[PDB]
Amino acid sequence: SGFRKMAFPSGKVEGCMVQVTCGTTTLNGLWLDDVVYCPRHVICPNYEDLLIRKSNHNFLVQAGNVQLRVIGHSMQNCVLKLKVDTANPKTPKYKFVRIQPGQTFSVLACYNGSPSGVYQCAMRPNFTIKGSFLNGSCGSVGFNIDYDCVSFCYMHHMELPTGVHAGTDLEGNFYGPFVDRQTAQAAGTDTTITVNVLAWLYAAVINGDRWFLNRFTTTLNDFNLVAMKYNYEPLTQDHVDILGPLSAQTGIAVLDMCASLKELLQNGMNGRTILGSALLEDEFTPFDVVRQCS
Amino acid sequence: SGFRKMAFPSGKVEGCMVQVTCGTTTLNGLWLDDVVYCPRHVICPNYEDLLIRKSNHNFLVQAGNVQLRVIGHSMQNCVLKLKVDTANPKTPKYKFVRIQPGQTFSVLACYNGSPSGVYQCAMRPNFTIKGSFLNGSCGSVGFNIDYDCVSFCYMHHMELPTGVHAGTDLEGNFYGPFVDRQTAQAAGTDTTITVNVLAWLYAAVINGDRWFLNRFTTTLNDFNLVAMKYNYEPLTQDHVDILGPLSAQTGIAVLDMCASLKELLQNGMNGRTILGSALLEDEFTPFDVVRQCS
Ligand SMILES: O=c1c(O)c(-c2cc(O)c(O)c(O)c2)oc2cc(O)cc(O)c12
Ligand SMILES: O=c1c(O)c(-c2cc(O)c(O)c(O)c2)oc2cc(O)cc(O)c12
Repeated sequence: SGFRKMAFPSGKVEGCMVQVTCGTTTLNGLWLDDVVYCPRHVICPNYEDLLIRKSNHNFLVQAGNVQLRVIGHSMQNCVLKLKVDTANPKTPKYKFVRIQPGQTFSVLACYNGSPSGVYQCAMRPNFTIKGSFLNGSCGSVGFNIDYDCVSFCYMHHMELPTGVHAGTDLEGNFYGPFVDRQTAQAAGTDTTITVNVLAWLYAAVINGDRWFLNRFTTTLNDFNLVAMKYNYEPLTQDHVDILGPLSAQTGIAVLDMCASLKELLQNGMNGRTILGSALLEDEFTPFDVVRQCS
Repeated sequence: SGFRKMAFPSGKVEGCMVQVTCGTTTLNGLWLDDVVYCPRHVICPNYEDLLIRKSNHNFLVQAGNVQLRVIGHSMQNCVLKLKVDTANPKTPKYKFVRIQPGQTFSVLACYNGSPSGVYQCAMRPNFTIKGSFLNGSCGSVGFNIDYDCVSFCYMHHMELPTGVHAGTDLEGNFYGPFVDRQTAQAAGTDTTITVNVLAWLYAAVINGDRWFLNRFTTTLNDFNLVAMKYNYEPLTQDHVDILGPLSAQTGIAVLDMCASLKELLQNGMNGRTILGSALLEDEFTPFDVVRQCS
Protein backbone atom coordinates (compact mmCIF):
# COMPACT_ATOMS: atom_id res chain seq x y z
CA SER A 1 0.00 0.00 0.00
CA GLY A 2 0.87 3.69 -0.01
CA PHE A 3 1.44 6.17 -2.82
CA ARG A 4 4.43 8.48 -3.19
CA LYS A 5 6.12 10.52 -5.89
CA MET A 6 8.61 7.84 -6.90
CA ALA A 7 11.64 8.40 -9.12
CA PHE A 8 13.50 5.75 -11.07
CA PRO A 9 16.68 4.36 -9.48
CA SER A 10 19.38 6.71 -10.72
CA GLY A 11 22.43 4.43 -10.73
CA LYS A 12 22.50 3.96 -14.50
CA VAL A 13 22.51 7.74 -15.00
CA GLU A 14 25.00 8.55 -12.21
CA GLY A 15 27.68 6.57 -14.07
CA CYS A 16 27.30 8.90 -17.07
CA MET A 17 27.56 12.30 -15.37
CA VAL A 18 30.78 14.24 -16.02
CA GLN A 19 32.06 17.78 -15.53
CA VAL A 20 32.64 20.04 -18.55
CA THR A 21 34.76 23.17 -18.14
CA CYS A 22 35.41 25.68 -20.93
CA GLY A 23 36.93 29.04 -20.10
CA THR A 24 35.54 30.08 -16.72
CA THR A 25 32.22 28.21 -17.17
CA THR A 26 31.66 24.80 -15.57
CA LEU A 27 28.50 22.71 -15.94
CA ASN A 28 27.38 19.07 -16.11
CA GLY A 29 27.72 16.75 -19.08
CA LEU A 30 26.35 13.38 -20.15
CA TRP A 31 28.92 10.76 -21.18
CA LEU A 32 27.51 7.99 -23.40
CA ASP A 33 29.82 5.78 -25.48
CA ASP A 34 32.59 8.17 -26.66
CA VAL A 35 30.44 11.34 -26.70
CA VAL A 36 29.87 13.94 -23.98
CA TYR A 37 26.62 15.92 -24.24
CA CYS A 38 26.24 19.29 -22.52
CA PRO A 39 24.49 22.64 -23.07
CA ARG A 40 26.20 24.73 -25.74
CA HIS A 41 26.00 27.68 -23.33
CA VAL A 42 29.27 26.36 -21.85
CA ILE A 43 31.21 28.08 -24.67
CA CYS A 44 29.80 31.55 -23.82
CA PRO A 45 25.43 35.50 -29.25
CA ASN A 46 25.98 33.54 -32.48
CA TYR A 47 27.02 30.10 -31.24
CA GLU A 48 28.24 29.01 -34.67
CA ASP A 49 30.73 31.89 -34.47
CA LEU A 50 31.73 31.09 -30.88
CA LEU A 51 32.22 27.39 -31.63
CA ILE A 52 34.38 27.99 -34.72
CA ARG A 53 36.75 29.98 -32.47
CA LYS A 54 37.20 26.97 -30.15
CA SER A 55 39.56 24.00 -30.24
CA ASN A 56 39.50 20.55 -28.65
CA HIS A 57 42.02 21.53 -25.96
CA ASN A 58 39.71 24.34 -24.80
CA PHE A 59 37.26 21.81 -23.30
CA LEU A 60 38.16 20.29 -19.93
CA VAL A 61 36.14 17.10 -19.32
CA GLN A 62 36.55 15.27 -16.00
CA ALA A 63 34.87 11.95 -15.19
CA GLY A 64 35.35 11.81 -11.44
CA ASN A 65 39.12 11.79 -10.97
CA VAL A 66 39.98 10.98 -14.62
CA GLN A 67 40.26 13.70 -17.26
CA LEU A 68 38.85 12.79 -20.67
CA ARG A 69 40.68 13.85 -23.83
CA VAL A 70 38.47 15.72 -26.31
CA ILE A 71 39.25 14.67 -29.89
CA GLY A 72 36.31 16.41 -31.55
CA HIS A 73 33.56 18.96 -31.02
CA SER A 74 30.27 19.61 -32.78
CA MET A 75 26.98 21.37 -32.16
CA GLN A 76 23.48 19.88 -32.47
CA ASN A 77 20.87 22.63 -31.96
CA CYS A 78 21.32 23.89 -28.37
CA VAL A 79 23.43 20.88 -27.28
CA LEU A 80 27.19 20.53 -27.69
CA LYS A 81 28.69 17.14 -28.60
CA LEU A 82 32.27 16.57 -27.42
CA LYS A 83 33.91 13.46 -28.86
CA VAL A 84 36.33 11.79 -26.44
CA ASP A 85 38.90 9.05 -26.96
CA THR A 86 37.39 6.75 -24.30
CA ALA A 87 34.01 5.04 -24.50
CA ASN A 88 32.21 5.17 -21.14
CA PRO A 89 32.42 1.59 -19.79
CA LYS A 90 29.30 2.23 -17.68
CA THR A 91 27.20 3.22 -20.72
CA PRO A 92 23.76 1.64 -20.25
CA LYS A 93 21.39 0.75 -23.03
CA TYR A 94 19.84 4.12 -23.83
CA LYS A 95 17.65 6.09 -26.23
CA PHE A 96 16.97 9.76 -26.91
CA VAL A 97 13.19 10.26 -26.63
CA ARG A 98 11.20 13.49 -26.65
CA ILE A 99 8.28 13.47 -24.22
CA GLN A 100 4.82 15.05 -24.37
CA PRO A 101 3.29 17.58 -21.97
CA GLY A 102 1.65 15.63 -19.17
CA GLN A 103 4.28 12.88 -19.12
CA THR A 104 6.55 12.35 -16.13
CA PHE A 105 10.27 11.67 -15.80
CA SER A 106 12.98 11.50 -13.14
CA VAL A 107 15.55 14.29 -12.73
CA LEU A 108 19.08 13.66 -11.44
CA ALA A 109 20.13 17.05 -10.10
CA CYS A 110 23.90 17.42 -10.47
CA TYR A 111 26.54 19.95 -9.47
CA ASN A 112 30.09 19.97 -10.89
CA GLY A 113 29.44 16.55 -12.43
CA SER A 114 28.44 15.07 -9.05
CA PRO A 115 24.86 13.83 -8.52
CA SER A 116 23.17 15.34 -5.48
CA GLY A 117 19.50 14.33 -5.63
CA VAL A 118 16.79 12.60 -7.64
CA TYR A 119 13.10 13.50 -7.91
CA GLN A 120 10.08 13.18 -10.20
CA CYS A 121 8.85 15.89 -12.56
CA ALA A 122 6.09 16.37 -15.07
CA MET A 123 6.40 18.33 -18.29
CA ARG A 124 3.76 21.03 -17.80
CA PRO A 125 1.31 21.84 -20.61
CA ASN A 126 3.26 25.10 -21.09
CA PHE A 127 6.51 23.14 -21.67
CA THR A 128 8.14 24.17 -18.39
CA ILE A 129 8.94 21.96 -15.41
CA LYS A 130 8.62 22.74 -11.71
CA GLY A 131 12.07 21.50 -10.79
CA SER A 132 14.53 22.09 -7.98
CA PHE A 133 17.75 23.51 -9.41
CA LEU A 134 20.42 25.71 -7.84
CA ASN A 135 23.25 27.56 -9.58
CA GLY A 136 25.53 25.08 -11.33
CA SER A 137 22.86 22.51 -12.21
CA CYS A 138 22.91 23.13 -15.98
CA GLY A 139 23.33 19.86 -17.87
CA SER A 140 21.37 17.76 -15.38
CA VAL A 141 19.28 15.23 -17.30
CA GLY A 142 15.75 13.87 -16.99
CA PHE A 143 14.99 10.28 -17.87
CA ASN A 144 12.71 7.26 -17.71
CA ILE A 145 13.81 3.64 -17.39
CA ASP A 146 12.08 0.81 -19.27
CA TYR A 147 13.47 -2.50 -17.99
CA ASP A 148 17.19 -1.93 -18.57
CA CYS A 149 16.94 0.91 -21.14
CA VAL A 150 17.36 4.54 -20.08
CA SER A 151 15.23 6.92 -22.18
CA PHE A 152 16.85 10.33 -21.79
CA CYS A 153 14.24 13.02 -22.39
CA TYR A 154 15.49 16.29 -20.83
CA MET A 155 18.62 18.36 -20.36
CA HIS A 156 18.33 21.35 -18.03
CA HIS A 157 19.37 24.78 -19.33
CA MET A 158 17.81 27.72 -17.52
CA GLU A 159 15.37 29.10 -14.96
CA LEU A 160 12.52 31.40 -16.00
CA PRO A 161 11.46 34.47 -13.98
CA THR A 162 8.57 32.63 -12.29
CA GLY A 163 10.99 30.06 -10.84
CA VAL A 164 10.06 27.26 -13.25
CA HIS A 165 12.67 25.62 -15.45
CA ALA A 166 13.27 25.18 -19.16
CA GLY A 167 15.41 22.81 -21.16
CA THR A 168 15.80 20.70 -24.28
CA ASP A 169 15.66 17.12 -25.39
CA LEU A 170 18.96 15.36 -25.93
CA GLU A 171 18.95 16.47 -29.58
CA GLY A 172 19.18 20.06 -28.33
CA ASN A 173 15.64 21.07 -29.30
CA PHE A 174 13.98 23.18 -26.62
CA TYR A 175 10.72 22.18 -25.02
CA GLY A 176 8.50 25.20 -25.59
CA PRO A 177 9.14 28.64 -27.13
CA PHE A 178 12.35 29.30 -25.22
CA VAL A 179 15.89 30.12 -26.34
CA ASP A 180 19.26 29.69 -24.64
CA ARG A 181 20.08 33.37 -24.16
CA GLN A 182 18.90 36.28 -22.04
CA THR A 183 15.61 37.71 -23.34
CA ALA A 184 12.28 38.84 -21.90
CA GLN A 185 10.95 35.29 -22.34
CA ALA A 186 8.50 34.04 -19.73
CA ALA A 187 6.37 30.95 -19.27
CA GLY A 188 2.95 31.08 -20.87
CA THR A 189 -0.27 30.31 -19.05
CA ASP A 190 -0.47 26.79 -17.64
CA THR A 191 -3.32 24.30 -17.33
CA THR A 192 -4.03 21.31 -15.09
CA ILE A 193 -3.42 17.87 -16.61
CA THR A 194 -6.94 16.42 -16.38
CA VAL A 195 -6.10 12.82 -17.32
CA ASN A 196 -3.44 12.70 -14.59
CA VAL A 197 -5.80 13.98 -11.88
CA LEU A 198 -8.27 11.22 -12.78
CA ALA A 199 -5.49 8.61 -12.65
CA TRP A 200 -4.54 9.95 -9.21
CA LEU A 201 -8.15 9.65 -8.07
CA TYR A 202 -8.03 6.00 -9.17
CA ALA A 203 -4.84 5.51 -7.14
CA ALA A 204 -6.72 6.92 -4.15
CA VAL A 205 -9.53 4.39 -4.61
CA ILE A 206 -6.98 1.57 -4.89
CA ASN A 207 -5.47 2.82 -1.61
CA GLY A 208 -8.79 3.12 0.25
CA ASP A 209 -9.75 6.79 -0.23
CA ARG A 210 -13.40 6.78 -1.34
CA TRP A 211 -15.09 9.76 0.35
CA PHE A 212 -15.09 11.76 -2.91
CA LEU A 213 -16.92 9.11 -4.94
CA ASN A 214 -20.59 9.56 -5.81
CA ARG A 215 -23.39 7.74 -7.63
CA PHE A 216 -23.53 10.33 -10.43
CA THR A 217 -22.20 10.07 -13.97
CA THR A 218 -21.55 12.72 -16.59
CA THR A 219 -21.09 12.90 -20.33
CA LEU A 220 -17.68 13.60 -21.82
CA ASN A 221 -18.84 16.95 -23.23
CA ASP A 222 -20.57 18.10 -20.03
CA PHE A 223 -17.42 17.38 -18.03
CA ASN A 224 -15.26 19.44 -20.41
CA LEU A 225 -17.63 22.39 -20.03
CA VAL A 226 -16.85 22.36 -16.31
CA ALA A 227 -13.14 21.61 -16.82
CA MET A 228 -12.67 24.67 -19.05
CA LYS A 229 -14.01 26.90 -16.26
CA TYR A 230 -11.34 25.69 -13.80
CA ASN A 231 -8.37 25.87 -16.22
CA TYR A 232 -8.30 22.10 -16.80
CA GLU A 233 -7.29 20.52 -20.08
CA PRO A 234 -10.18 19.06 -22.11
CA LEU A 235 -10.66 15.32 -21.66
CA THR A 236 -10.61 13.39 -24.93
CA GLN A 237 -12.05 9.99 -25.76
CA ASP A 238 -8.47 8.75 -26.11
CA HIS A 239 -7.90 9.73 -22.47
CA VAL A 240 -10.78 7.43 -21.50
CA ASP A 241 -9.16 4.44 -23.22
CA ILE A 242 -5.88 5.08 -21.39
CA LEU A 243 -7.80 5.21 -18.09
CA GLY A 244 -9.53 1.96 -19.10
CA PRO A 245 -7.28 -0.45 -17.19
CA LEU A 246 -7.63 1.67 -14.04
CA SER A 247 -11.41 1.70 -14.47
CA ALA A 248 -11.56 -2.11 -14.62
CA GLN A 249 -9.40 -2.71 -11.54
CA THR A 250 -11.61 -0.43 -9.42
CA GLY A 251 -14.94 -1.10 -11.14
CA ILE A 252 -15.50 2.66 -11.54
CA ALA A 253 -16.27 4.01 -15.00
CA VAL A 254 -14.14 6.92 -16.19
CA LEU A 255 -17.17 9.17 -16.62
CA ASP A 256 -18.24 8.04 -13.14
CA MET A 257 -14.90 9.30 -11.82
CA CYS A 258 -15.31 12.48 -13.88
CA ALA A 259 -18.50 13.28 -11.96
CA SER A 260 -16.54 13.08 -8.70
CA LEU A 261 -13.86 15.41 -10.09
CA LYS A 262 -16.52 17.91 -11.19
CA GLU A 263 -17.93 17.82 -7.65
CA LEU A 264 -14.45 18.29 -6.18
CA LEU A 265 -13.87 21.32 -8.42
CA GLN A 266 -17.21 22.93 -7.56
CA ASN A 267 -17.09 22.29 -3.80
CA GLY A 268 -13.45 21.75 -2.85
CA MET A 269 -12.45 19.13 -0.30
CA ASN A 270 -14.03 20.59 2.88
CA GLY A 271 -11.02 19.93 5.09
CA ARG A 272 -10.50 16.37 3.82
CA THR A 273 -7.45 15.00 2.03
CA ILE A 274 -6.77 12.51 -0.76
CA LEU A 275 -3.58 10.41 -0.55
CA GLY A 276 -2.16 12.86 1.96
CA SER A 277 -2.79 15.89 -0.29
CA ALA A 278 -5.23 18.76 0.21
CA LEU A 279 -5.28 19.66 -3.51
CA LEU A 280 -5.82 17.75 -6.76
CA GLU A 281 -2.49 16.31 -7.92
CA ASP A 282 -1.78 16.24 -11.64
CA GLU A 283 1.79 14.89 -11.92
CA PHE A 284 0.97 11.15 -11.89
CA THR A 285 0.27 9.56 -15.27
CA PRO A 286 -1.98 6.50 -15.68
CA PHE A 287 1.21 4.48 -16.20
CA ASP A 288 2.71 5.85 -12.97
CA VAL A 289 -0.41 4.74 -11.08
CA VAL A 290 -0.46 1.20 -12.51
CA ARG A 291 3.28 0.86 -11.86
CA GLN A 292 2.84 1.75 -8.17
CA CYS A 293 -0.71 0.46 -7.46
CA SER A 294 -0.55 -2.87 -9.32
CA SER B 1 14.86 27.86 -7.18
CA GLY B 2 12.10 25.35 -6.50
CA PHE B 3 11.54 22.86 -3.70
CA ARG B 4 10.77 19.16 -4.11
CA LYS B 5 10.89 15.99 -2.05
CA MET B 6 14.37 14.95 -3.14
CA ALA B 7 15.91 11.53 -2.53
CA PHE B 8 19.60 10.72 -2.53
CA PRO B 9 21.03 9.23 -5.74
CA SER B 10 20.54 5.51 -5.28
CA GLY B 11 23.41 4.10 -7.36
CA LYS B 12 25.57 3.17 -4.38
CA VAL B 13 22.69 1.19 -2.86
CA GLU B 14 21.53 -0.46 -6.12
CA GLY B 15 24.88 -2.24 -6.39
CA CYS B 16 24.24 -3.93 -3.02
CA MET B 17 20.73 -5.30 -3.58
CA VAL B 18 20.46 -9.09 -3.97
CA GLN B 19 17.73 -11.72 -3.94
CA VAL B 20 17.46 -14.17 -1.03
CA THR B 21 15.36 -17.32 -1.45
CA CYS B 22 14.80 -19.89 1.31
CA GLY B 23 12.13 -22.52 0.88
CA THR B 24 9.25 -20.90 -0.99
CA THR B 25 9.94 -17.39 0.38
CA THR B 26 11.82 -14.81 -1.69
CA LEU B 27 12.71 -11.30 -0.51
CA ASN B 28 15.42 -8.65 -0.91
CA GLY B 29 18.83 -8.68 0.74
CA LEU B 30 21.66 -6.22 1.30
CA TRP B 31 25.13 -7.37 0.21
CA LEU B 32 27.99 -5.50 1.91
CA ASP B 33 31.53 -6.94 1.93
CA ASP B 34 31.00 -10.73 2.33
CA VAL B 35 27.71 -10.50 4.28
CA VAL B 36 24.12 -10.50 3.02
CA TYR B 37 21.56 -8.87 5.33
CA CYS B 38 17.86 -9.68 5.04
CA PRO B 39 14.79 -10.03 7.29
CA ARG B 40 14.85 -13.23 9.34
CA HIS B 41 11.23 -13.79 8.27
CA VAL B 42 12.69 -15.42 5.13
CA ILE B 43 13.20 -18.67 7.09
CA CYS B 44 9.50 -18.94 8.03
CA PRO B 45 7.36 -18.83 15.76
CA ASN B 46 10.66 -19.27 17.64
CA TYR B 47 13.25 -18.11 15.11
CA GLU B 48 16.14 -19.57 17.10
CA ASP B 49 14.47 -22.96 16.61
CA LEU B 50 13.78 -22.36 12.91
CA LEU B 51 17.34 -21.19 12.23
CA ILE B 52 18.98 -24.16 13.98
CA ARG B 53 17.05 -26.42 11.58
CA LYS B 54 18.59 -24.66 8.56
CA SER B 55 21.85 -25.20 6.67
CA ASN B 56 23.93 -23.01 4.38
CA HIS B 57 22.69 -24.78 1.23
CA ASN B 58 19.08 -23.90 2.16
CA PHE B 59 19.69 -20.22 1.31
CA LEU B 60 19.67 -19.25 -2.38
CA VAL B 61 21.36 -15.86 -2.88
CA GLN B 62 21.46 -14.34 -6.36
CA ALA B 63 23.28 -11.11 -7.23
CA GLY B 64 21.80 -10.35 -10.63
CA ASN B 65 22.82 -13.32 -12.78
CA VAL B 66 25.46 -14.68 -10.36
CA GLN B 67 24.53 -17.00 -7.50
CA LEU B 68 26.42 -16.39 -4.25
CA ARG B 69 27.59 -19.33 -2.16
CA VAL B 70 26.50 -19.13 1.49
CA ILE B 71 29.28 -20.31 3.81
CA GLY B 72 27.67 -19.21 7.07
CA HIS B 73 24.44 -18.03 8.66
CA SER B 74 23.66 -16.14 11.84
CA MET B 75 20.86 -14.10 13.37
CA GLN B 76 21.11 -10.58 14.82
CA ASN B 77 17.77 -9.62 16.40
CA CYS B 78 15.20 -9.55 13.56
CA VAL B 79 17.86 -9.52 10.80
CA LEU B 80 19.55 -12.57 9.29
CA LYS B 81 23.25 -12.42 8.36
CA LEU B 82 24.33 -14.76 5.55
CA LYS B 83 28.08 -15.02 5.09
CA VAL B 84 29.11 -15.50 1.45
CA ASP B 85 32.44 -16.45 -0.10
CA THR B 86 32.62 -13.32 -2.29
CA ALA B 87 33.03 -9.75 -1.05
CA ASN B 88 30.79 -7.35 -2.99
CA PRO B 89 33.18 -5.40 -5.25
CA LYS B 90 30.66 -2.52 -5.38
CA THR B 91 30.58 -2.16 -1.57
CA PRO B 92 30.57 1.59 -0.82
CA LYS B 93 31.83 3.17 2.35
CA TYR B 94 28.93 2.57 4.72
CA LYS B 95 27.71 2.73 8.31
CA PHE B 96 24.78 1.32 10.26
CA VAL B 97 23.03 4.27 11.93
CA ARG B 98 19.73 4.34 13.81
CA ILE B 99 17.68 7.46 13.13
CA GLN B 100 15.33 9.50 15.33
CA PRO B 101 11.64 10.23 14.76
CA GLY B 102 11.41 13.35 12.62
CA GLN B 103 14.50 12.53 10.56
CA THR B 104 14.28 11.78 6.85
CA PHE B 105 15.89 9.14 4.64
CA SER B 106 15.66 7.76 1.11
CA VAL B 107 13.99 4.40 0.38
CA LEU B 108 15.05 2.17 -2.52
CA ALA B 109 11.97 0.05 -3.15
CA CYS B 110 13.05 -3.34 -4.49
CA TYR B 111 11.34 -6.46 -5.82
CA ASN B 112 13.13 -9.81 -6.28
CA GLY B 113 16.45 -8.07 -5.68
CA SER B 114 15.78 -5.54 -8.47
CA PRO B 115 15.41 -1.83 -7.60
CA SER B 116 12.20 -0.29 -8.92
CA GLY B 117 11.93 3.18 -7.38
CA VAL B 118 13.42 5.68 -4.95
CA TYR B 119 11.62 8.21 -2.74
CA GLN B 120 11.97 10.19 0.49
CA CYS B 121 10.44 9.20 3.82
CA ALA B 122 10.33 10.52 7.34
CA MET B 123 10.30 8.37 10.46
CA ARG B 124 7.00 9.38 12.06
CA PRO B 125 6.85 10.20 15.79
CA ASN B 126 5.01 6.87 16.22
CA PHE B 127 7.95 4.97 14.63
CA THR B 128 6.09 4.07 11.43
CA ILE B 129 6.79 5.35 7.92
CA LYS B 130 4.32 6.31 5.21
CA GLY B 131 6.03 4.34 2.47
CA SER B 132 5.02 2.84 -0.85
CA PHE B 133 5.55 -0.92 -0.75
CA LEU B 134 3.87 -3.74 -2.66
CA ASN B 135 4.06 -7.47 -1.98
CA GLY B 136 7.65 -8.66 -2.30
CA SER B 137 9.32 -5.47 -1.07
CA CYS B 138 10.59 -6.90 2.24
CA GLY B 139 14.29 -6.21 2.68
CA SER B 140 14.24 -2.85 0.89
CA VAL B 141 16.54 -0.45 2.73
CA GLY B 142 16.39 3.20 3.72
CA PHE B 143 19.52 5.32 3.77
CA ASN B 144 21.20 8.71 3.82
CA ILE B 145 24.38 9.66 1.99
CA ASP B 146 27.04 11.91 3.55
CA TYR B 147 29.62 12.74 0.87
CA ASP B 148 30.61 9.22 -0.21
CA CYS B 149 29.39 7.31 2.88
CA VAL B 150 26.03 5.51 2.86
CA SER B 151 24.36 5.50 6.29
CA PHE B 152 21.89 2.62 6.20
CA CYS B 153 19.11 3.30 8.70
CA TYR B 154 16.09 1.13 7.76
CA MET B 155 15.17 -2.32 6.51
CA HIS B 156 11.53 -2.86 5.57
CA HIS B 157 9.64 -5.76 7.16
CA MET B 158 5.87 -5.37 7.23
CA GLU B 159 2.76 -3.28 6.63
CA LEU B 160 0.43 -2.35 9.50
CA PRO B 161 -3.39 -2.38 9.19
CA THR B 162 -3.58 1.39 8.59
CA GLY B 163 -1.36 1.06 5.50
CA VAL B 164 1.77 2.49 7.14
CA HIS B 165 4.99 0.49 7.28
CA ALA B 166 7.27 -0.87 9.98
CA GLY B 167 10.84 -2.07 9.97
CA THR B 168 14.16 -2.27 11.79
CA ASP B 169 17.58 -0.73 11.74
CA LEU B 170 20.35 -2.76 10.15
CA GLU B 171 21.12 -4.35 13.52
CA GLY B 172 17.65 -5.92 13.41
CA ASN B 173 16.14 -3.77 16.16
CA PHE B 174 12.62 -2.65 15.30
CA TYR B 175 11.65 0.99 15.20
CA GLY B 176 8.71 1.19 17.58
CA PRO B 177 6.80 -1.45 19.57
CA PHE B 178 6.40 -3.87 16.67
CA VAL B 179 7.38 -7.51 16.20
CA ASP B 180 8.02 -9.59 13.09
CA ARG B 181 5.03 -11.90 13.37
CA GLN B 182 1.27 -11.73 12.99
CA THR B 183 -0.37 -10.09 16.02
CA ALA B 184 -3.04 -7.47 16.70
CA GLN B 185 -0.34 -4.78 16.65
CA ALA B 186 -1.31 -1.40 15.24
CA ALA B 187 0.34 1.99 14.95
CA GLY B 188 -0.12 4.29 17.92
CA THR B 189 -1.37 7.85 17.67
CA ASP B 190 0.82 10.13 15.57
CA THR B 191 1.81 13.78 15.91
CA THR B 192 3.00 16.46 13.50
CA ILE B 193 6.75 17.18 13.49
CA THR B 194 6.71 20.86 14.51
CA VAL B 195 10.38 21.64 13.86
CA ASN B 196 10.06 20.29 10.31
CA VAL B 197 6.99 22.41 9.51
CA LEU B 198 8.90 25.52 10.61
CA ALA B 199 11.88 24.53 8.45
CA TRP B 200 9.48 24.10 5.52
CA LEU B 201 8.03 27.56 6.16
CA TYR B 202 11.59 28.91 5.97
CA ALA B 203 12.08 27.10 2.64
CA ALA B 204 8.92 28.84 1.42
CA VAL B 205 10.32 32.25 2.38
CA ILE B 206 13.59 31.43 0.61
CA ASN B 207 11.53 30.53 -2.47
CA GLY B 208 9.35 33.67 -2.39
CA ASP B 209 6.23 32.54 -0.48
CA ARG B 210 5.59 35.23 2.14
CA TRP B 211 1.79 35.67 2.38
CA PHE B 212 1.66 33.75 5.69
CA LEU B 213 4.20 35.96 7.46
CA ASN B 214 3.06 38.52 10.04
CA ARG B 215 4.51 41.18 12.33
CA PHE B 216 3.63 39.23 15.49
CA THR B 217 5.92 37.23 17.75
CA THR B 218 5.16 34.64 20.41
CA THR B 219 6.89 33.09 23.38
CA LEU B 220 8.11 29.51 23.24
CA ASN B 221 5.63 28.43 25.93
CA ASP B 222 2.64 30.23 24.39
CA PHE B 223 3.31 28.56 21.04
CA ASN B 224 3.42 25.09 22.63
CA LEU B 225 0.04 25.72 24.28
CA VAL B 226 -1.42 26.17 20.79
CA ALA B 227 0.63 23.33 19.27
CA MET B 228 -0.70 20.81 21.80
CA LYS B 229 -4.27 21.64 20.74
CA TYR B 230 -3.55 20.74 17.10
CA ASN B 231 -1.62 17.50 17.79
CA TYR B 232 1.78 19.10 17.15
CA GLU B 233 4.94 18.08 18.96
CA PRO B 234 6.15 20.59 21.58
CA LEU B 235 8.87 22.92 20.34
CA THR B 236 12.00 22.88 22.49
CA GLN B 237 14.72 25.47 22.87
CA ASP B 238 17.06 23.02 21.14
CA HIS B 239 14.74 23.13 18.11
CA VAL B 240 15.27 26.90 17.97
CA ASP B 241 19.05 26.52 17.79
CA ILE B 242 18.73 24.04 14.91
CA LEU B 243 16.47 26.51 13.09
CA GLY B 244 19.06 29.23 13.79
CA PRO B 245 20.89 29.09 10.45
CA LEU B 246 17.56 29.26 8.59
CA SER B 247 16.52 32.24 10.72
CA ALA B 248 19.68 34.17 9.81
CA GLN B 249 19.44 33.57 6.05
CA THR B 250 15.86 34.91 5.97
CA GLY B 251 16.14 37.48 8.77
CA ILE B 252 13.05 36.00 10.45
CA ALA B 253 13.29 34.98 14.09
CA VAL B 254 12.14 31.46 14.94
CA LEU B 255 9.51 32.74 17.37
CA ASP B 256 8.48 35.18 14.63
CA MET B 257 7.90 32.20 12.34
CA CYS B 258 6.10 30.40 15.17
CA ALA B 259 3.52 33.20 15.28
CA SER B 260 2.81 32.63 11.59
CA LEU B 261 2.39 28.88 12.18
CA LYS B 262 -0.01 29.54 15.06
CA GLU B 263 -2.04 31.78 12.73
CA LEU B 264 -1.99 29.11 10.01
CA LEU B 265 -3.27 26.51 12.50
CA GLN B 266 -6.07 28.73 13.80
CA ASN B 267 -7.25 30.04 10.41
CA GLY B 268 -6.08 27.57 7.77
CA MET B 269 -4.78 28.76 4.42
CA ASN B 270 -7.98 30.27 2.92
CA GLY B 271 -7.48 28.75 -0.53
CA ARG B 272 -3.80 29.69 -0.74
CA THR B 273 -0.85 27.31 -1.06
CA ILE B 274 2.72 27.15 0.23
CA LEU B 275 5.38 25.60 -2.03
CA GLY B 276 2.64 23.96 -4.08
CA SER B 277 0.99 22.37 -1.03
CA ALA B 278 -2.39 23.13 0.53
CA LEU B 279 -1.42 21.65 3.92
CA LEU B 280 1.49 22.08 6.33
CA GLU B 281 4.29 19.70 5.33
CA ASP B 282 6.30 18.07 8.10
CA GLU B 283 8.70 15.70 6.27
CA PHE B 284 11.51 18.20 5.55
CA THR B 285 14.16 18.57 8.24
CA PRO B 286 16.15 21.78 8.74
CA PHE B 287 19.09 19.98 7.11
CA ASP B 288 16.94 19.02 4.10
CA VAL B 289 15.97 22.68 3.65
CA VAL B 290 19.54 24.02 3.85
CA ARG B 291 20.72 21.29 1.46
CA GLN B 292 18.13 22.29 -1.16
CA CYS B 293 17.72 26.05 -0.48
CA SER B 294 21.39 27.00 0.03
O1 LIG C 1 21.82 27.26 -20.86
C1 LIG C 1 22.23 28.05 -19.98
C2 LIG C 1 23.21 27.63 -19.02
O2 LIG C 1 23.67 26.35 -19.12
C3 LIG C 1 23.67 28.47 -18.04
C4 LIG C 1 24.67 28.12 -17.02
C5 LIG C 1 25.78 28.96 -16.82
C6 LIG C 1 26.73 28.64 -15.87
O3 LIG C 1 27.82 29.44 -15.64
C7 LIG C 1 26.61 27.47 -15.12
O4 LIG C 1 27.55 27.16 -14.19
C8 LIG C 1 25.51 26.63 -15.32
O5 LIG C 1 25.43 25.50 -14.56
C9 LIG C 1 24.55 26.94 -16.27
O6 LIG C 1 23.21 29.76 -17.97
C10 LIG C 1 22.27 30.24 -18.84
C11 LIG C 1 21.89 31.55 -18.64
C12 LIG C 1 20.94 32.07 -19.51
O7 LIG C 1 20.53 33.35 -19.36
C13 LIG C 1 20.39 31.30 -20.55
C14 LIG C 1 20.79 30.00 -20.71
O8 LIG C 1 20.27 29.26 -21.71
C15 LIG C 1 21.76 29.43 -19.85
O1 LIG D 1 9.09 -9.42 8.03
C1 LIG D 1 8.16 -9.89 7.33
C2 LIG D 1 8.38 -10.22 5.94
O2 LIG D 1 9.62 -10.00 5.45
C3 LIG D 1 7.38 -10.71 5.16
C4 LIG D 1 7.52 -11.08 3.74
C5 LIG D 1 7.08 -12.33 3.30
C6 LIG D 1 7.22 -12.69 1.97
O3 LIG D 1 6.80 -13.91 1.51
C7 LIG D 1 7.79 -11.81 1.06
O4 LIG D 1 7.92 -12.16 -0.25
C8 LIG D 1 8.22 -10.55 1.50
O5 LIG D 1 8.78 -9.72 0.57
C9 LIG D 1 8.10 -10.19 2.83
O6 LIG D 1 6.13 -10.94 5.69
C10 LIG D 1 5.84 -10.65 6.99
C11 LIG D 1 4.55 -10.91 7.39
C12 LIG D 1 4.21 -10.64 8.71
O7 LIG D 1 2.96 -10.88 9.14
C13 LIG D 1 5.16 -10.11 9.60
C14 LIG D 1 6.44 -9.86 9.18
O8 LIG D 1 7.34 -9.36 10.04
C15 LIG D 1 6.82 -10.13 7.84
